[PDB]
Amino acid sequence: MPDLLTNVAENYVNQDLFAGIEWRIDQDGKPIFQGCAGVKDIETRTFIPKNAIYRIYSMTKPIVSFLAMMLIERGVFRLSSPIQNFDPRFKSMKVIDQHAHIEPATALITIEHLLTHQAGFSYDFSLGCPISAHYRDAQLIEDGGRDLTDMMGVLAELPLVFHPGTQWKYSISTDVLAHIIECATGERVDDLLQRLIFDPLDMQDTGFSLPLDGASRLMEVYGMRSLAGLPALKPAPHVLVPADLGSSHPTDDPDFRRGGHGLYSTLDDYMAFANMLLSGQTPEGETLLSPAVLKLALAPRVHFGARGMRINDEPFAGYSWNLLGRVMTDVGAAAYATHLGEFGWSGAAATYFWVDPTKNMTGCVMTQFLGSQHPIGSDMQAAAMSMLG
Amino acid sequence: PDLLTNVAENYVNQDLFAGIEWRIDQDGKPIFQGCAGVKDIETRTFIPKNAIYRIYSMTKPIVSFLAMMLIERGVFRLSSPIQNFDPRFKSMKVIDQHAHIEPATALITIEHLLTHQAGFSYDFSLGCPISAHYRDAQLIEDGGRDLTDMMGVLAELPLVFHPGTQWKYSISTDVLAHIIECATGERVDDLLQRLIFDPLDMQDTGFSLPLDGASRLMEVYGMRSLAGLPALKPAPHVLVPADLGSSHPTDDPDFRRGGHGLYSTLDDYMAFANMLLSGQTPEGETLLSPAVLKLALAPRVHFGARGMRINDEPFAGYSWNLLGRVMTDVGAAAYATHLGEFGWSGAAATYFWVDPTKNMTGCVMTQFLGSQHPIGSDMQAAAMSML
Ligand SMILES: C[C@H](C(=O)O)c1cccc(C(=O)c2ccccc2)c1
Ligand SMILES: C[C@H](C(=O)O)c1cccc(C(=O)c2ccccc2)c1
Repeated sequence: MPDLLTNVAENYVNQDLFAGIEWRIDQDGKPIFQGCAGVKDIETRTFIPKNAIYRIYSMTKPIVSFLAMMLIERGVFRLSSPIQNFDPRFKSMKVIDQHAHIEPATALITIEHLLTHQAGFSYDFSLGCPISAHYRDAQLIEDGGRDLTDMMGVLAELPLVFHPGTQWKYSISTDVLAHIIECATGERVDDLLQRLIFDPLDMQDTGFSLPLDGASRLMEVYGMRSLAGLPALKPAPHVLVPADLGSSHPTDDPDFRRGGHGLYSTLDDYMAFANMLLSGQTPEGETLLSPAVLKLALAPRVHFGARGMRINDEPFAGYSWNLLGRVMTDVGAAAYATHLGEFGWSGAAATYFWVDPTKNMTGCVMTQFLGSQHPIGSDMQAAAMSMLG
Repeated sequence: PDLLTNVAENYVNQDLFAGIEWRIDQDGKPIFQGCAGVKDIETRTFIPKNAIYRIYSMTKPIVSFLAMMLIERGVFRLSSPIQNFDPRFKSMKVIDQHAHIEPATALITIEHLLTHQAGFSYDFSLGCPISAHYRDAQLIEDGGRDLTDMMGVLAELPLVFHPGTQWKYSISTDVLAHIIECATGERVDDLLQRLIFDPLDMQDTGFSLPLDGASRLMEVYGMRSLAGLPALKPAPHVLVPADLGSSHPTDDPDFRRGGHGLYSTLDDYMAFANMLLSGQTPEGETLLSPAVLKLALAPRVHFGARGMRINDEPFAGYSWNLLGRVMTDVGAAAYATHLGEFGWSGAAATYFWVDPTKNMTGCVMTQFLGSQHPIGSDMQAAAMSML
């Protein structure tokens, strides 16, 4: 019953493992626990500003996935839609394996494959993956200044690493999804996110560029995990040194937009999104997604074998995959406190959130550390679970 | 006793075959030979001198041998993708018995064609997922269509498995004949004439009848029909003349195929069979080197418990080499043979064998489509027993 959340965060700051941390836990749509620890940057020790801004990386994916579900509801496409219907550059895909064998794909990539990371795409930083070296040579993630549409043209020429539908591998497929959304609608994904999600939820600080007053609110990002170079064979030491993002994550590029990363947000903005996922509605009662399609989106859809869900061989114990991210399907296999049906996702800079329908609960932890050797997100979830009976 | 004569005469006396010729050679010279019956039961004309037979799939070892000669001469190789010579065979699809279609994951090669592992089917393959589409396209029925044009129609149809992954007796020897034409810029009938028939003095073998051939052509009997669907049970074995429609013209100067269509004689086919003991003409001219003949005869496709089957009929103890069947287990065989015996047969019940352990060749010529009696194997067994 003590405040384990503050204890976790203060200990991380006091041990020089994270510069600054913010968190909020809501229940029934209202804050029940919240706090902050540390500073905006350790170089000057400026205090965490009001409505501090974070690079949320793959916490972009549940947002872009939710947009796709809205467009499915509105009839733009369906889960079974072949993506080549919208961009013929994804016609005639090939599949490569670890033995240098290449053959034509025997199934078409669908919207559902993109949402479930079963399309056969890879990721630039996937260690040991048969094709990731070719992704890195193409600078798919590193070259943030390249237009989404043009990056997709380069990706489309590369082989998949399995036949669509047959395996699971966490991937660039959410970026493909953002692009296919643009093809299917004739609109830009950032404009669609603004009009259909951010504005109805009053997420005024969320987007692919900083707000006008955003520079002074941007949290510094730390860590040794590097985008420029080969995936490491052992984790870099966990040290608070400012991270060099190269040109991968611009702050003021009006055309920068992605599906798998790239949003800036705030704790308050992301909690508005997370709370919405408990119902599909805005706080006033506008429906962003009907209950039936929200249930379709949250139902466990990819189930895993004995070794479970893994990303670069890191486990997500007891989790299955739904159309928006992870979902807890076996508390008896879980590695940290949770409840059946808890869902959410996380980002490369150690941001983390969850939604727990059994407790009408949402939680989010914001920090900026790339390559963390400490699972701060899960530690904060566990603390909150222990505090909510 | 003359077991060969007893088998043949019994077949004639029981009204099962109209006329039968046979010859067995050892060391290039006849040791057994005979005939029984007539050219046609309607007029009871005797089997003529140098009687002519439609040899159907005994065309395949000849066209396969030609392909081996062209391999030896560097025209192509076993691993050559056929799409290099005819791009209509680029981007093949594969269909299955559950209506699923997907792109082929391997290219069809020359070796696939020679081994019936390319994924092609045959018009009369009962139960085969794609054979209905072959029949709708009249691939075998339409004998007047030029080989090149028939191949264009075939190339648009899906395979029934991915190239290299299974065995199914098929139209692939016709594809091989066509790819030979593409690779050489010559016609397959002209190549066969120059490279095989003329050196072996096979003056009566070809895709059309000789000028004096009409009176020598044996009548063909049987109820197995090319027209309709493959039958669910065999038609009665009765001596009624067969209607070939337009599938097997006698005087079309452009008719040529890889899997069927040759006319030949007993003497001509024995010249070919005897050559396969050495790769040489009787005079000693080399048609195929010993090394490539060995490559062609070595067992290349091995079969599971069900063994080699064509429309579910077994070839017990046989494996497949680049020219046809080859005996690989005498203890599995269903009739007398020796290890390494090889050869093939045709739809009108013609049959031949080469037995290297005995320096022996044999051929039985008759004309019956849809036979319910294995006359070829009965005659091989009789000949083996007379040694
Ligand atoms: C999967 C990972 C995440 O969001 O978890 C992700 C997605 C997209 C981009 C990036 C990066 O920019 C990056 C930065 C430093 C090192 C490696 C990658 C990381
Ligand atoms: C497979 C079979 C054979 O040579 O064994 C074959 C190959 C080619 C053509 C034909 C036919 O014309 C035919 C004639 C009557 C009935 C069915 C097919 C038969």
